[PDB]
Amino acid sequence: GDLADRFAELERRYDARLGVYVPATGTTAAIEYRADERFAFCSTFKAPLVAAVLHQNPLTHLDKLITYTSDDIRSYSPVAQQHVQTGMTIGQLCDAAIRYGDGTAANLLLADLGGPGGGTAAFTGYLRSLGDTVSRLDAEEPELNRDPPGDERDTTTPHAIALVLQQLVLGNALPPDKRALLTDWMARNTTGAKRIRAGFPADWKVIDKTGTGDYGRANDIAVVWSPTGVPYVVAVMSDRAGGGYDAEPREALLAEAATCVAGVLA
Repeated sequence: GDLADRFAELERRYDARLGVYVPATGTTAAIEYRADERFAFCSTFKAPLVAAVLHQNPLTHLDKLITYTSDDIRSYSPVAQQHVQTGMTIGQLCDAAIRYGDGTAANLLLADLGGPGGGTAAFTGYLRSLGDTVSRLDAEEPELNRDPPGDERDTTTPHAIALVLQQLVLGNALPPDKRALLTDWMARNTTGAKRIRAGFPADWKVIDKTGTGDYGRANDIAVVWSPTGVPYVVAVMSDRAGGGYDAEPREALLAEAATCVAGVLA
């Protein structure tokens, strides 16, 4: 009752909708708040996207050169903008997608996974293969960040995306080598310093992938480890849709939600 009341007060104070999921462990109950409501992925999908591309190919595929054109840049792409003439390798694209949320990098990874027409379906199908039957990606960048409130397109749920990230980082969806690549890129992003990371004490390890979008959308998905190595998965999702498409996202809402979780888990 206490935690639900705390999350409700966060919603009132930030004029926001908040979703939280933390899976159960052997000694802890699941934490859930709007955990089965749909929220836009925004860039959070880039973490399982990189997993999908790692999964389907040998490590040498990281060195495959991808060519692309200025026409492919229709989203914030601070890395891919600099390399149009030369192309980028798959590994470089993964790094860019995770560490900067480069949009074009994600689009090219989608096309590596499923071809130019089939990538969003292929990505969704990777989630299906991990037993996520809820989430859906229907558009690529930048449109996936812009669907109207209430539209199911390009959404996941805190519950669904937490269980996916759990399998990728704590489970064996990936072999150890590939899993370590994903976790290393996530451990090296910092877009997420002011989100879940800011709610956990410094002696807890945190790896994360953020997402930000229209309608004040701000998300973060993370795996955390206690100072003695005990892991938890934390998905926090939010929007401020009442302010319209240009509503300001509130990173501090996510930090506060994470602080609430950390207090329960400590």
